Formats: sequence, C-alpha cells, structure tokens
Amino acid sequence: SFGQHLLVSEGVLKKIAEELNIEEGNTVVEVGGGTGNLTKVLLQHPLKKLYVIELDREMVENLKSIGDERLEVINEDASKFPFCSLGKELKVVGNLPYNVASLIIENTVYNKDCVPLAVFMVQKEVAEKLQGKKDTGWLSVFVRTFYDVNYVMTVPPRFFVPPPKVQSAVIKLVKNEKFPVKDLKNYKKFLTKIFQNRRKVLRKKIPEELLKEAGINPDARVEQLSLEDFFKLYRLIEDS
Repeated sequence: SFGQHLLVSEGVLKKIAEELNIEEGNTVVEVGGGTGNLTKVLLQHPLKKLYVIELDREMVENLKSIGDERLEVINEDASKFPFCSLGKELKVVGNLPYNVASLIIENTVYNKDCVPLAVFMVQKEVAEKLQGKKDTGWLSVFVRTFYDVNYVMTVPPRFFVPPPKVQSAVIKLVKNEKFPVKDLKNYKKFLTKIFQNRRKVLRKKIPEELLKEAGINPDARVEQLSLEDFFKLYRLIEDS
C-alpha cells in the first residue's frame, strides 16, 4: 500500500488540502512525493477531477488501485510536463522533493495561464527565498512577477519520517501578474544572469548607464532590488 517511502503527519496534509480551498467543479493537479496518502486526503474534498503526476511506476500501480472515478494518474515528469494540456483552470499541489522543487515551481510559472493557485511544501529556505522578505533569488523574482507568495506555516522535521535535516514550510501561490512579461524564457535568462555572482556590485553586471536610468545605485547588489527594478531593467536591456 502507501507510505512506503515517506510518512507525513496527517494534520499537515489536511492543512495543505485546506489551503487549496477545493470547491465543486475544481480540477486539482498533484505533484511531488508521498502521493498515496496525499491523494487520499485530497479525494475527501469536492473536486471534479484529480490528476496525479508521478514517475514511480510502482506508485502508479498502487494509486490506480484507488477506486475513485475522479482520479487519473499521469506517468510523466512534473518538472517538465505542460500542465495546461490538462485543463484551463488547475489548482496545483505537492510536497516537493529537494532536488526538483525549484524546477517544478519554475514549470508551474511557465503554466501560469492555467494555474490560478498552487500550494507547495518545500524546504524552509526555499520558501523564505520565494517570499522575498528574509531572502531572495532568481526563482523568487520569477515567481513573484506572476504570483503572490504566502508563507502559510513552518513544518518541523518531526512531522516527517524520515525527518529532513532542515525545517520545511508550506507556501501558497496566488496568481497576480504584476508586469506584462511576454517571453518567459527570455525573462528567466535575464534573471538568472543578474543573480550570478550575487555579491558583485551591480555596475560589474549591468552597464552603469542603464542602472542610472533605472534609478539604481551602481554600487547596490542584486538582492536589494525591487520587483519594479527588475522589470524596468529588463525592459531597458531588451530595448538596447
């Protein structure tokens, strides 16, 4: 049966499902780990359809054993899958393994046109970066350009077996597109680049002329920039 590799406290799974605000007619897309037990919790809610995207073929077999007519299992990679091939309005949820969390979140953003809401459990550090208050990163800016990031709760290691070495957190992404970025791949190129060598003053990474035009101190560093700064820089560099 389930819980073969990971056990998560049921209270935590229930809170995660509650954050999704599942209502009649909703389509939910579940990604990440411990899908057996999370799936059972999600199916207690009035969703219309639940897709589970899972690479583990033994787990696929076990999930398929669940009778519910609303459940459909897709044996593909959630860090690469085009979510918008599943439907026009999807709520995405998952406990994300450390080594694919950032990819899955990035992929969710590429699919933002059909993802109004996502709830993820990730390492506390990843969550704090995404929130953008205590820390930041290229993915944080990429995400927050298109979503509001809500830090829901901290999850100490004890709520997992085996426990992780660091605390986890639940975050909620709510679609909110703040800037009209058309080419997401190109925007990512810009953000990844400007975040390389995070300690380097910006004048070593962006021509001073453009920094002054954007009203940015040439001796500022990338982690002190606002979203508005990133967009205006992006536009200045694209128009050059």
